[PDB]
Amino acid sequence: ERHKTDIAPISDKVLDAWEKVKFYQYKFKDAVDEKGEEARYHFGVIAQQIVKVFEDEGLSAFDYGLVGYDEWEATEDEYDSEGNLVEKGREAGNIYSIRPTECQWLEMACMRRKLERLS
Amino acid sequence: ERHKTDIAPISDKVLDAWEKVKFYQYKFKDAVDEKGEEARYHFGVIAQQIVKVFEDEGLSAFDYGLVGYDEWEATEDEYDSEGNLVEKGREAGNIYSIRPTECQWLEMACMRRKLERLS
Amino acid sequence: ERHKTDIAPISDKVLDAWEKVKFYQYKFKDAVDEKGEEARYHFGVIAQQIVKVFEDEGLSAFDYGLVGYDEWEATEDEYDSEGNLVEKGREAGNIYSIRPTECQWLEMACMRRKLERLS
Ligand SMILES: [Br-]
Ligand SMILES: [Br-]
Ligand SMILES: [Br-]
Repeated sequence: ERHKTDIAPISDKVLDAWEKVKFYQYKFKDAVDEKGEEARYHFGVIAQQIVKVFEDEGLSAFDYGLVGYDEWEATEDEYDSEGNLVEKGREAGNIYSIRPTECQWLEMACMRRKLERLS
Repeated sequence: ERHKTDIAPISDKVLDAWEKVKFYQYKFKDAVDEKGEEARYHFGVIAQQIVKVFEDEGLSAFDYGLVGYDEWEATEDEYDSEGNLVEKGREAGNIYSIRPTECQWLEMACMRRKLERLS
Repeated sequence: ERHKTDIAPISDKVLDAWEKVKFYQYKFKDAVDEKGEEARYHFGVIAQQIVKVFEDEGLSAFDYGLVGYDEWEATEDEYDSEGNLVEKGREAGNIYSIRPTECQWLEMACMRRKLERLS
């Protein structure tokens, strides 16, 4: 059934903000220090840029579940119950990710509209 | 290797039935009663409508794995071994879902064909 | 943040090699011997063909994480500790799979470019 509501065709300001996000190829700093430029290329969008094109059109990318934000506490380096080291933990950081399946949807809705030639 | 068969380019009646399905934005009745219209927008397709546009073109959406159906038994409210309540369970219902990765494929095959300008 | 590097718009030789890959409908030999042609149709790309269109344009599909390869040892038929059978195992084989989310990205980047009408 429908466990859904506020149901309707896709906002145009939204589709118009998405049309603003860019596609990139990039390598993960992770892999690259591991295998040098042996590291594979990945293709996709970039959260920080996304959160931005929606900001210009005056929207929030978080509201459409296109983007996530995550933040954390700085976890101890612990030697116990001696001067001995068991684990080396975390420096405080944060990270933006994306919710790819919601991004593909809006992308394909976007490219549906252009093909009707409304852009 | 190929663990595959009945291998061929994509049916045109199929692509023609898919071209029939609509994209929506909606909110989950779940979230909405939780956080009011604080609730995020999600973008996608809607199973019941899908099962329908294929029915008109005379096809079954289930055969291409675009859609799922699920149904269940009504599970007891149980107080044991006293008049005491441990768990409150289920009223019988059903639910249609979608298989999103198969849906994106057909969507992109669809929008490949239009661009050759076969639509 | 960005845990990313070698960051840039998407290679054109790459996009040009991808434009080369075909979409298919097929059934799994698995399902088909199970339920006959009761077996559902699935839509998508085919790894072996992918690895090939990139080879012609002179690229490797593995480098962009579009494709995987997997190979295995031949595991014993074991009856223990008698002439009795417990498990029937594996004949050595291999298998190419795909990494679908990376494939959709490049597909949608591809169909973005054609719509600017650079193809
Ligand atoms: Br990697
Ligand atoms: Br939500
Ligand atoms: Br199946």
